[PDB]
Amino acid sequence: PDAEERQTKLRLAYALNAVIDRARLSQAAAAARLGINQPKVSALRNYKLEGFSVERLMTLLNALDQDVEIVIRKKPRSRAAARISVVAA
Amino acid sequence: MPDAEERQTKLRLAYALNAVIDRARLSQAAAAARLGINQPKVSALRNYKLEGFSVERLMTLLNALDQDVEIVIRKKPRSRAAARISVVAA
Repeated sequence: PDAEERQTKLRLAYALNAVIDRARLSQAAAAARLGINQPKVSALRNYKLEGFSVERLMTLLNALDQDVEIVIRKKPRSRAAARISVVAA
Repeated sequence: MPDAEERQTKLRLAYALNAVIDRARLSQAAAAARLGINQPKVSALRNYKLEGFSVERLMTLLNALDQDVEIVIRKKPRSRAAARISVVAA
């Protein structure tokens, strides 16, 4: 579970960083748009995620106009473990 | 915004977890054993006292109850003012 959570954070941060890339925003513009510290943006850009919660990453996605829908489903009968995944739509 | 949105997400995730416990017809003791959390933590969950749980932890507990958690990231619709976090039990 400790592993899954860092993996979830890394995937949300990848999505976040990709949106920032597309938007062609500098770190200064990104900081402002995201409503975070310039120290906080540098960490994000460097995948230093120790001070970002999964919730925070999702709300930063929202700040860049990305909806986040968390869908909860029973695992297939024909699968042994349930998982958290991060998907683009 | 800011803590209010987080509280809302947690409540929705907690509803989804409680609903899974409900359908599985698990006792509090059985849910404690299944989730590997102590009975007082199970009691908190049933009572929506969620200060002790992270969003991340609620997703982990959902997985322990054999629920997949798919986090879908979408560009918001043009005529909605702000993007949001939603929770759907599918």
